[PDB]
Amino acid sequence: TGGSSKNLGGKSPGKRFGIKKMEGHYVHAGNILATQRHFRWHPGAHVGLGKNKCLYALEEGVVRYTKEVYVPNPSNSEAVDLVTRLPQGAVLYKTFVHVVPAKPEGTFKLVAML
RNA sequence: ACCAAAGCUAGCUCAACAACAAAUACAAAAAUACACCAAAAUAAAAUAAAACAUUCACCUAACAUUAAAGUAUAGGAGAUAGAAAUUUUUAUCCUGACGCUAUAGAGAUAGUACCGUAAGGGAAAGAUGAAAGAAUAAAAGUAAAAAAAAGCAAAGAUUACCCCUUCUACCUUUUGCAUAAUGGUUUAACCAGAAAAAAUCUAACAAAGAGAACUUUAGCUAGAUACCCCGAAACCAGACGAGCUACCCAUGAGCAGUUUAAAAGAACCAACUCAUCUAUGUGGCAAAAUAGUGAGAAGACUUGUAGGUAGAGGUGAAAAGCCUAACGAGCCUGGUGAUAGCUGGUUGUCCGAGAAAGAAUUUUAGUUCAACCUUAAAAAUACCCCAAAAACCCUAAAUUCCAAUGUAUUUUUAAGAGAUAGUCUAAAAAGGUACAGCUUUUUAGAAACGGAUACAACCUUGACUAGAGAGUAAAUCUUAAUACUACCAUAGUAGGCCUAAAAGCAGCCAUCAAUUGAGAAAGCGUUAAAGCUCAACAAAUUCACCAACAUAAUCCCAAAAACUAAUAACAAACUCCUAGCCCAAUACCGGACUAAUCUAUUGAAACAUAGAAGCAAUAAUGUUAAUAUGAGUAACAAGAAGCCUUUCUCCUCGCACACGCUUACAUCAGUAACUAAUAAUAUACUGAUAAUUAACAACCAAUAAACCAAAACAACACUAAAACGUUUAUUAA
RNA sequence: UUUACCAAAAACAUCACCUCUAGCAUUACUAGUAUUAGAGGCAAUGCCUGCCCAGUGACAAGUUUAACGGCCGCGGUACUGACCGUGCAAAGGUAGCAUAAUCACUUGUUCUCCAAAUAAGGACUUGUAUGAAUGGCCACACGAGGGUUUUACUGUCUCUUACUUCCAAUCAGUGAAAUUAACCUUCCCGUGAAGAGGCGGGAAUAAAAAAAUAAGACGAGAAGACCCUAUGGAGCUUUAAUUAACUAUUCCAAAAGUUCUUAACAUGGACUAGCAAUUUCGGUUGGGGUGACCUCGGAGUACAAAAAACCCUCCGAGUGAUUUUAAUCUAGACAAACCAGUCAAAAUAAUCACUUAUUGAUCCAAAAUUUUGAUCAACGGAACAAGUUACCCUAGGGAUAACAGCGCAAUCCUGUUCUAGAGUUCCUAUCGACAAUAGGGUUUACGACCUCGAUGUUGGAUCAGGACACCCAAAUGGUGCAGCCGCUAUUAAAGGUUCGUUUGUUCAACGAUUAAAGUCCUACGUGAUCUGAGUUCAGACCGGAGCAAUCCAGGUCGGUUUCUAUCUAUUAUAAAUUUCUCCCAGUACGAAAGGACAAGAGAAAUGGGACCAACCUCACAAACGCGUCUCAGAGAUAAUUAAUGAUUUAAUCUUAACCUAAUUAACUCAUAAUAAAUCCAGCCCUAGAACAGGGCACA
Ligand SMILES: [Mg+2]
Ligand SMILES: [Mg+2]
Ligand SMILES: [Mg+2]
Ligand SMILES: [Mg+2]
Ligand SMILES: [Mg+2]
Ligand SMILES: [Mg+2]
Ligand SMILES: [Mg+2]
Ligand SMILES: [Mg+2]
Ligand SMILES: [Mg+2]
Ligand SMILES: [Mg+2]
Ligand SMILES: [Mg+2]
Ligand SMILES: [Mg+2]
Ligand SMILES: [Mg+2]
Ligand SMILES: [Mg+2]
Ligand SMILES: [Mg+2]
Ligand SMILES: [Mg+2]
Ligand SMILES: [Mg+2]
Ligand SMILES: [Mg+2]
Ligand SMILES: [Mg+2]
Ligand SMILES: [Mg+2]
Ligand SMILES: [Mg+2]
Ligand SMILES: [Mg+2]
Ligand SMILES: [Mg+2]
Ligand SMILES: [Mg+2]
Ligand SMILES: [Mg+2]
Ligand SMILES: [Mg+2]
Ligand SMILES: [Mg+2]
Ligand SMILES: [Mg+2]
Ligand SMILES: [Mg+2]
Ligand SMILES: [Mg+2]
Ligand SMILES: [Mg+2]
Ligand SMILES: [Mg+2]
Ligand SMILES: [Mg+2]
Ligand SMILES: [Mg+2]
Ligand SMILES: [Mg+2]
Ligand SMILES: [Mg+2]
Ligand SMILES: [Mg+2]
Ligand SMILES: [Mg+2]
Ligand SMILES: [Mg+2]
Ligand SMILES: [Mg+2]
Ligand SMILES: [Mg+2]
Ligand SMILES: [Mg+2]
Ligand SMILES: [Mg+2]
Ligand SMILES: [Mg+2]
Ligand SMILES: [Mg+2]
Ligand SMILES: [Mg+2]
Ligand SMILES: [Mg+2]
Ligand SMILES: [Mg+2]
Ligand SMILES: [Mg+2]
Ligand SMILES: [Mg+2]
Ligand SMILES: [Mg+2]
Ligand SMILES: [Mg+2]
Ligand SMILES: [Mg+2]
Ligand SMILES: [Mg+2]
Ligand SMILES: [Mg+2]
Ligand SMILES: [Mg+2]
Ligand SMILES: [Mg+2]
Ligand SMILES: [Mg+2]
Ligand SMILES: [Mg+2]
Ligand SMILES: [Mg+2]
Ligand SMILES: [Mg+2]
Ligand SMILES: [Mg+2]
Ligand SMILES: [Mg+2]
Ligand SMILES: [Mg+2]
Ligand SMILES: [Mg+2]
Ligand SMILES: [Mg+2]
Ligand SMILES: [Mg+2]
Ligand SMILES: [Mg+2]
Ligand SMILES: [Mg+2]
Ligand SMILES: [Mg+2]
Ligand SMILES: [Mg+2]
Ligand SMILES: [Mg+2]
Ligand SMILES: [Mg+2]
Ligand SMILES: [Mg+2]
Ligand SMILES: [Mg+2]
Ligand SMILES: [Mg+2]
Ligand SMILES: [Mg+2]
Ligand SMILES: [Mg+2]
Ligand SMILES: [Mg+2]
Ligand SMILES: [Mg+2]
Ligand SMILES: [Mg+2]
Ligand SMILES: [Mg+2]
Ligand SMILES: [Mg+2]
Ligand SMILES: [Mg+2]
Ligand SMILES: [Mg+2]
Ligand SMILES: [Mg+2]
Ligand SMILES: [Mg+2]
Ligand SMILES: [Mg+2]
Ligand SMILES: [Mg+2]
Ligand SMILES: [Mg+2]
Ligand SMILES: [Mg+2]
Ligand SMILES: [Mg+2]
Ligand SMILES: [Mg+2]
Ligand SMILES: [Mg+2]
Ligand SMILES: [Mg+2]
Ligand SMILES: [Mg+2]
Ligand SMILES: [Mg+2]
Ligand SMILES: [Mg+2]
Ligand SMILES: [Mg+2]
Ligand SMILES: [Mg+2]
Ligand SMILES: [Mg+2]
Ligand SMILES: [Mg+2]
Ligand SMILES: [Mg+2]
Ligand SMILES: [Mg+2]
Ligand SMILES: [Mg+2]
Ligand SMILES: [Mg+2]
Ligand SMILES: [Mg+2]
Ligand SMILES: [Mg+2]
Ligand SMILES: [Mg+2]
Ligand SMILES: [Mg+2]
Ligand SMILES: [Mg+2]
Ligand SMILES: [Mg+2]
Ligand SMILES: [Mg+2]
Ligand SMILES: [Mg+2]
Ligand SMILES: [Mg+2]
Ligand SMILES: [Mg+2]
Ligand SMILES: [Mg+2]
Ligand SMILES: [Mg+2]
Ligand SMILES: [Mg+2]
Ligand SMILES: [Mg+2]
Ligand SMILES: [Mg+2]
Repeated sequence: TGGSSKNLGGKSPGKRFGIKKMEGHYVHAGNILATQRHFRWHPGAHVGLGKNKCLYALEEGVVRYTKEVYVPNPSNSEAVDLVTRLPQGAVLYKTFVHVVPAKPEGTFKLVAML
């Protein structure tokens, strides 16, 4: 009996998208925080956005997650319109990641007393 | 008590040093007549490359030894292969043995018996003593000594052998084996893990270490720790084979009768040749037969002796036939311990810890990485883990991540393997038939010697060794199902409407109104009527209603049971108790001891410290020897009587030669045991002695020349055109 | 003439007929010379041999089929199509013959042949897959070829029998073989790696010999010839991929001479062929083949961190479109077996197309100053290799098929529950759509769980064990049952359940009968009892498919069936069944036409048990059938009919009493067999394999 199943190429590995660090994790500058294919979490304070929508930590610190108000860039039109048609009482919210800096910025050392 | 058992020698390993005489290549072993001689062309493949085409060390040569160096180079630049320049080396003498004892060591008492036509293969065995010029009772198997209901053959035990009670042979192989999967009759003797790069361990000397060349940021140098056995079909080179069979070339030989003018690939039918059909036979009488029955039988006929063609070939009236009792390609010896991701085997004891499949792959019967894990080391946190936190429409069980806290685990570093062919149970889903002892993933569990009788996965429990102590755990199998009863029945009016009729009761409309009470009717009934009951009083009594489901093939499947009181009792490897040497296991990996040899010193009767190894067989359809079982079974043979070679009774491959065998033949003697498949006695066993006598048969000249004229009862012919010598001359001991 | 040893044939050869290739001398052919000699085809004779040079050949562009090989559509029209249109071809299958030793349908149609024929012969005949030297068609004569009829003959058979001889069993000699874990070696039903002498629950059971029979020990023999798998082999064939030697060819050099030639040898490099070499023939797969797929990404499966399978369900990619040319160097990271993949601060000075996928490692090649090279798509990639094997071989596997078992029950098979409907009226006498719920385990499948160091597989023969979902016989309910037949339903397994023609056949048709000529299971019972016609190896044709080798669950002809029994098992008690007659009574029953049971007498037949006076077989005094004899009481109940009679004062056979009654098969048992303990040497026997048993006083 002809057993042809017409479907092809279901097979891909998973991309291991997801959250790499968790709230209250210590982080060094450069660590990737989470990696996603669509924006699930947006970059907050001290979190840089990679061209593939990676989130990495800019400072040395503690990673925090947050629900905050979303005010799209006036250059990006779709989001501008989505913001436009809302009923007059409602604001948009999203989830952000943050780094909270640990090390102080610097120190004043006494080099020489002349 | 038989059968058996034991010796220590014959000789071997490895290494230093350095009886002529005759006869013979005629068909070897034969004194002697005319010739010829003599010759040479790369090694290939098996195998590595996980296939296979280029390529694959060693295999011929010498060159040795310490180095340069596994370096320069050469390679489907893969596998692997691999120099030189230049360097080093003191003499002989000084022989032996941590080499084997008769399944070893030579194959050897022998290249012999024997097996092959031939090249070639190739065994087995000996044991007393000074003297034979003296005559231990320990393997299996059996005997002494048949066997008495029952059941992996034992164990717990008992006064007692049984009788009771408790237990699925062992290996290998698998997901899982009592399996009705493989292996083995039993005994003995043989019969299977080898390497030192990196590492660890123990020592030397140390900024150096090594008895030369090298390596060095604690290193070097030395020791010690390591990696099997048996199997193809094949492929390549060189020999040997045509005494079988295939086909040829020589030289011979058969074919009677009967029929026909006939030797005409004609008839009939013997000898002779084939092999049709059936039955016997099947470890046979026979590695292809016998009995009957059949085909051909002067021809493409059968058959004897002697040549020839040889495997990359020959031969073939093609059957891929035949070429020496296996031919899709002979046999033998080499290559050759060919190569097997594939079976099958792999030998002492006792302890520690212990594994289930993520990737790639001519890969899915295999490897190599990760993860888990084992053995050492260094460290610091590891599991558990409350808020807090992880997405956008709907979205359960739950994950991820972390302090406290309960515990001791986890990570790194250095070495290593196996494993990577899983099963079921619960849960979430797919596919299929909302089927599988079905298949495919994800999360858990399990693989008791206790329960579910029996039992791999379910349930109770985790583990040692003794006790003729205790407490408990899971669990023994129960549960049910019934009835319907009075008495009575007139009215408009067969209401309209339809319709053959239509009268409650074919369908539409209406649902009215007498009686105290009876529907313009819920059933059947009739063509329509007619007729039966239900609803309505009257008389009474009232208690219910939610009903159930045939069978399989050897022979039903503990026996039984309503009851003396139960939060019983009885029940494990669990847990107490009394003592300890103090807690399971396949692959793989760590440790501690020791059996038997030999060598160093001890030891003296069995030895104890070391060093060494041919270092330990219950399993390979293992090898050899010997024993059983089947089994005293299958099967084998001699015509009668006498006075002992004389008569009888029956059936018919007989005497010579050729080839081939070699004393098997003849006489006398002996036969306990060897040969005869048994006896008697002897042509076939043993000893001694003899024997076949040449006129038959073998051996036995050349060169010239004449000669066209078949055998066939041979007159003469036929087509297919036929084997064979006389005579003359020249010389011939 | 052939497969010495499974096939003597239709296979091969062969007279004859045709194609090719050759013009010549010392070893073949050949001491030959084209009427000859070599390669072949096809098979006498007779009548024939159609059309086709486009492919591949082969020859010396052209030529060739008695070379390899081919020889059609589509529709329109007088049920058909002589005609018609248009298309493609190198030509369009003709003369014959025909259901065939010719794919299937298919047991074609019909006649003859028989009581009956899937056989045989004759016809028709599109054979859509005949067909003319890979020969087509008739015909003598011949086949140990295949098929069919008749005569005749008979032990083939109805349906067996007697007697001899070899074996045979007892005595005496001699004395093997495969095989064997150990066995102190039962039966049943369960269980279990799915078929138990060993497990569980029950049964049964002094001990050993000899003789028999073959159900079991997945019996004994051969490390399965089937199947699949090894990066195992080999033989065969070509368009597989790489290509020598050789034999021939053609050419250029060389060599000799000429001013362009080659006599025979003969070397270097080519070419073109023949013969010929070396090596392979990927993988997944609910066995393999055929089919399909092999890398890369989005969804689902996989619901909320990651991961996550299938020959799972669905969509995509092997690049475009631009402009703005999207740079160096280095912290920290994700991911990850490895290889590859990803983000990215500081320091110096690409976008849109769901956007995610648009891609290939080393080595080796070309390039310039630096870099580009693949349906390597089997996508972690061998620098370059296909077909076959039924002539096959080895290593393995029950890791995986075919047989059988087991699981499951889609399909199949028996019931019930529900009434629409049929049945004129009437659901359920006889049935019954759409549907519900239980069962059975034989079918075709599906799984791959035991077996590949063998569990030998279809149909018969013989002998049967069992189920009951009764085909007969036996009791009964209902009827759209007057009676006779019937049609349905309930209870009953002791006994039965035929002989033929055609097929290998179970099935099926058909002839003739029977009381009936059941449906099943038992390894589709039964091959250490038998038979192999069939499937299923080697030979061979004929369609077809391939260029071939070979091949098609397509036909046809032919073709080895081995075991001496160790163990378990087993090796004779009886106590009938069925017809058909004759009667009754031509009566009961119906308007008549047709027409019964029950009771009672007879005959047979079959099955048990025996026996020879006759007959028949008989050369023994016996054995034997074709001949003769003899065959049973009582008790029980199943389904169903009735009486008294309560719960419930009527009723009511009652899963209420008490007695009851009527009625099958089994199954019991009356009755029958056997049944005196020990002398046994001999010798007789109607008794016997041995041992046992009966006789041996007359007479
Ligand atoms: Mg996906
Ligand atoms: Mg995946
Ligand atoms: Mg190789
Ligand atoms: Mg190998
Ligand atoms: Mg190979
Ligand atoms: Mg070599
Ligand atoms: Mg020796
Ligand atoms: Mg000899
Ligand atoms: Mg003994
Ligand atoms: Mg016992
Ligand atoms: Mg078991
Ligand atoms: Mg074994
Ligand atoms: Mg298995
Ligand atoms: Mg079994
Ligand atoms: Mg077996
Ligand atoms: Mg096996
Ligand atoms: Mg055996
Ligand atoms: Mg070392
Ligand atoms: Mg050190
Ligand atoms: Mg080779
Ligand atoms: Mg090879
Ligand atoms: Mg010869
Ligand atoms: Mg000869
Ligand atoms: Mg004659
Ligand atoms: Mg003749
Ligand atoms: Mg005869
Ligand atoms: Mg004859
Ligand atoms: Mg004849
Ligand atoms: Mg011949
Ligand atoms: Mg042939
Ligand atoms: Mg053949
Ligand atoms: Mg031979
Ligand atoms: Mg080997
Ligand atoms: Mg590959
Ligand atoms: Mg493999
Ligand atoms: Mg923590
Ligand atoms: Mg498997
Ligand atoms: Mg594997
Ligand atoms: Mg079950
Ligand atoms: Mg698990
Ligand atoms: Mg138990
Ligand atoms: Mg304990
Ligand atoms: Mg009225
Ligand atoms: Mg009223
Ligand atoms: Mg206890
Ligand atoms: Mg342990
Ligand atoms: Mg040893
Ligand atoms: Mg031993
Ligand atoms: Mg054997
Ligand atoms: Mg052994
Ligand atoms: Mg014996
Ligand atoms: Mg016997
Ligand atoms: Mg005998
Ligand atoms: Mg005799
Ligand atoms: Mg002689
Ligand atoms: Mg003798
Ligand atoms: Mg012959
Ligand atoms: Mg033969
Ligand atoms: Mg024959
Ligand atoms: Mg012929
Ligand atoms: Mg000619
Ligand atoms: Mg002809
Ligand atoms: Mg023609
Ligand atoms: Mg025609
Ligand atoms: Mg046909
Ligand atoms: Mg044709
Ligand atoms: Mg032709
Ligand atoms: Mg033809
Ligand atoms: Mg003739
Ligand atoms: Mg003939
Ligand atoms: Mg004939
Ligand atoms: Mg005897
Ligand atoms: Mg017994
Ligand atoms: Mg079972
Ligand atoms: Mg059983
Ligand atoms: Mg006997
Ligand atoms: Mg038997
Ligand atoms: Mg057994
Ligand atoms: Mg059997
Ligand atoms: Mg095998
Ligand atoms: Mg193969
Ligand atoms: Mg191969
Ligand atoms: Mg080669
Ligand atoms: Mg393939
Ligand atoms: Mg495959
Ligand atoms: Mg398949
Ligand atoms: Mg399957
Ligand atoms: Mg395919
Ligand atoms: Mg920057
Ligand atoms: Mg390239
Ligand atoms: Mg591949
Ligand atoms: Mg791949
Ligand atoms: Mg990949
Ligand atoms: Mg054939
Ligand atoms: Mg084999
Ligand atoms: Mg299996
Ligand atoms: Mg079977
Ligand atoms: Mg099956
Ligand atoms: Mg079975
Ligand atoms: Mg069922
Ligand atoms: Mg099924
Ligand atoms: Mg499976
Ligand atoms: Mg098998
Ligand atoms: Mg066996
Ligand atoms: Mg029967
Ligand atoms: Mg019944
Ligand atoms: Mg019966
Ligand atoms: Mg059968
Ligand atoms: Mg059979
Ligand atoms: Mg049998
Ligand atoms: Mg053909
Ligand atoms: Mg025949
Ligand atoms: Mg046949
Ligand atoms: Mg037989
Ligand atoms: Mg016996
Ligand atoms: Mg027998
Ligand atoms: Mg009788
Ligand atoms: Mg009453
Ligand atoms: Mg009454
Ligand atoms: Mg009795
Ligand atoms: Mg007596």
